[PDB]
Amino acid sequence: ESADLRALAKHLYDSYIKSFPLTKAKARAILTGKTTDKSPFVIYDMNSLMMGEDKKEVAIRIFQGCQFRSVEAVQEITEYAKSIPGFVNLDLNDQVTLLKYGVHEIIYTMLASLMNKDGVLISEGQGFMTREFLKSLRKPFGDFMEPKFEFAVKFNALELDDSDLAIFIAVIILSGDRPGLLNVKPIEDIQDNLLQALELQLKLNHPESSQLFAKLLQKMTDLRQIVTEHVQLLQVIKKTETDMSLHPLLQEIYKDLY
Amino acid sequence: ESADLRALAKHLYDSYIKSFPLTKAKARAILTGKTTDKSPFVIYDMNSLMMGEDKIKFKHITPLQEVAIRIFQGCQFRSVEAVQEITEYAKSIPGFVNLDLNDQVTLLKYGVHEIIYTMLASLMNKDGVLISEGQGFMTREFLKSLRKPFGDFMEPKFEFAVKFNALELDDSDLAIFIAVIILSGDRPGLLNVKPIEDIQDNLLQALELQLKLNHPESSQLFAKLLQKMTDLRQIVTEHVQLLQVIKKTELHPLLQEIYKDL
Ligand SMILES: O=S(=O)(Nc1ccc(Sc2nc3cc(Cl)ccc3s2)c(Cl)c1)c1ccc(C(F)(F)F)cc1Cl
Ligand SMILES: O=S(=O)(Nc1ccc(Sc2nc3cc(Cl)ccc3s2)c(Cl)c1)c1ccc(C(F)(F)F)cc1Cl
Ligand SMILES: O=S(=O)(Nc1ccc(Sc2nc3cc(Cl)ccc3s2)c(Cl)c1)c1ccc(C(F)(F)F)cc1Cl
Repeated sequence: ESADLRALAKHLYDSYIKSFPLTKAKARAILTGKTTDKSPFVIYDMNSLMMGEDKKEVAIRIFQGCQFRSVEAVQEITEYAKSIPGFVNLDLNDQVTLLKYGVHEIIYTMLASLMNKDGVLISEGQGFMTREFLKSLRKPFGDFMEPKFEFAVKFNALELDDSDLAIFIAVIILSGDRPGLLNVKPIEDIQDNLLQALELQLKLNHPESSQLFAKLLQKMTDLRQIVTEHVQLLQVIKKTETDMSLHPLLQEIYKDLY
Repeated sequence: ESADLRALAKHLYDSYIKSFPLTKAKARAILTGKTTDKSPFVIYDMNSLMMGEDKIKFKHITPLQEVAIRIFQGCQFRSVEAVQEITEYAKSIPGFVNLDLNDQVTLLKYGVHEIIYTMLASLMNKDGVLISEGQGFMTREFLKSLRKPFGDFMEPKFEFAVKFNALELDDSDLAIFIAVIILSGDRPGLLNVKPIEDIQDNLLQALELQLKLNHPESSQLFAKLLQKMTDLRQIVTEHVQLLQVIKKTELHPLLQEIYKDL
């Protein structure tokens, strides 16, 4: 059945490339040292932030940035989702349910690709905001990304590439344990096919990294935690920033995440 | 090597049997009614609680002196007994005692909760849980009928158990699974993660070979099981959220010293 699980991985890797413009391979090239052609502008203080304003207050504008991009992220993830075999064939309501709870877990997973212990790529790689600058922002804004860094650091630790992430992302989506799913069996039969394909994929692409499959699935707790904490932070600004205004798409996702 | 993995499983199984008298197989015999042994006193409401208190041994796990509070205390006591059993089982996991003394303390401090509810699932069915070595059976509704916040404590655990038992795992599977949980190299404060994750790998291969041979008809049981580790961490986190609600809205100092964790 290998031929089937390998062909499946092959298909997901393909859709993943067609759905996500900024892959890990590209982010790493910019973060390592291809440079010259891909060299990023860095923001580490209010000074450079201003000089880099060519690519409300500061914290609010940076936040406004994230939301717009997440919205964009949701769009891509939705597109990738309809490519996972069996997904569009499931009950419409559950498709929506899988997306509402899968989106943030996937966003921070892929966001790890653009991070390193020191910062994160922004504006499609055009820029790079240091971890410290972000942390100096007035709270609760300065407390938004730190947990993501902690996660990204431990997660990138696995040294996964895009083809692995392709399947892993698929697995996060087809989670039968989401709140409200009407039909759980059908969703789980798909995941069993994905988890299977992931394990094989991880054993073939990383023949030296022992129990990578088991180590990867264990990162789910970190994702869930980061997501919950995020949802909390959103509440604070929801009360302290009554003129914030959230995108409707994000408003629907945050509906019951608290 | 396959012979080593098969050996480690048997070893952990024998060790598990020694550390835990009330096995899952035996627990299921009592539940399904398929046993010649005395049926457990059922606690379905207050009246029966005060009733079967004698044979239920609720006087031995409770101070000299209301219900909700008293059942909660019973839980703590059984939990502490569990910790010791888990702690002795740890010693039997190859390499465990050879680790830094601090990491052992750490692995156990953060591991016991996950393992308690995992094992507790072996004494539960959709309607309730076996108690006191099987001499009792407290129903799910009675616990849920308890006043707030106490009635919110066990419900989450039932939802988990019902899904967990669907995996139809046996004591031989559970043994390796438990060990896997204890040897988690991602616990806060570990000083030397290398040897710890090295042991988990061994336990993970042993667990996977064990699942494949004992559950051939079950695809990805291994993966599915690993996912349950996520459900457990969730259950422990919520648990703490409820506990804090207690410490805030609540005694004997010396007694609290025994139950200063669980
Ligand atoms: O909780 S956040 O970490 N969310 C958040 C949301 C979207 C993006 S952008 C972003 N870019 C990509 C690119 C790819 Cl290829 C995949 C996923 C993403 S997510 C970023 Cl960098 C952060 C966050 C950090 C800092 C702030 C602020 F600076 F405003 F305080 C707000 C948020 Cl929401
Ligand atoms: O994709 S983003 O590059 N969008 C984004 C959105 C607004 C501003 S701030 C900004 N403020 C001004 C003010 C003037 Cl008068 C002119 C130009 C600009 S650009 C910045 Cl620096 C970035 C981005 C940056 C940083 C993060 C995060 F902080 F989360 F890491 C996320 C994103 Cl999406
Ligand atoms: O998080 S818990 O699910 N852990 C937990 C820990 C040990 C046992 S065993 C247990 N054995 C006995 C025996 C007697 Cl005679 C009386 C009460 C109990 S509770 C059980 Cl059933 C649950 C829990 C459930 C319910 C309550 C309370 F009823 F107080 F609300 C508290 C906890 Cl901690």
